[PDB]
This record gives sequence, structure tokens and C-alpha cells, in this order.
Amino acid sequence: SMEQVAMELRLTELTRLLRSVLDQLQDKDPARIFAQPVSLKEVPDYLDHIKHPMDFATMRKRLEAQGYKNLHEFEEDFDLIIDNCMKYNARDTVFYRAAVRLRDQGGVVLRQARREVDSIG
Repeated sequence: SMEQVAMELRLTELTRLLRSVLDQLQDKDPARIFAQPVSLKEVPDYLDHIKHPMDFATMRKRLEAQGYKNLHEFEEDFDLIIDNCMKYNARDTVFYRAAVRLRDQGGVVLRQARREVDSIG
């Protein structure tokens, strides 16, 4: 149908905007701490601690399959990155501190993303 096409064009354009958001958030991680999945070879107990692991490569795979329907879904995954790290790692660690800085800096990007998503529809 023509409606299915219009809906698909909307999803494609959301995917475009989320790709730019993802790039901007990942620039706030210049140490690449959050770039890839926590290795279960190197942290064999990880899944005993963290039930829903997340990282920027995993988000990018979902995004490119157009697997984010709305901004809320994308934000859920970004918050997982931060929240997983802040539980597994202690406050005095470079990991925890990276997550705090990513959260604080990402907030700004996500605030305007939400306005754009609502604005463009």
C-alpha cells in the first residue's frame, strides 16, 4: 500500500536522525570504553551481574536493520550502556567515570533529538 510506503519512509528518516544522534553520543566516548560488547572471554562472570548487556556496536547493528521504532527504544539501549557500567564497576574506576561523563554529555544531544523527532514528526 501507499500507506505502508509512507510509514517506511518515516522509519527511514528516523533511522537517519538516530544515526546522527548515535555518532554524536559515541564522540562523547573518546576512550572507546563503550564501543564494543564486554568480552565474556575476558569477563567470564559478566552475565551473572548484567542481564541485558549493551554497547555502541550492538546499537549500530540494530539501527542499520531499522530496528528502532521510536526514540524511546534507542534511549533505552543508551541508558543500558551507562547503567550496566555504573553497576558492574565501582565509583573509583575509569569505567564508572567514563559512563558518568557520557551520560552528562549525552543528555544535551538527546534533549534536542527529542524536540526534532516531535517537530519533524
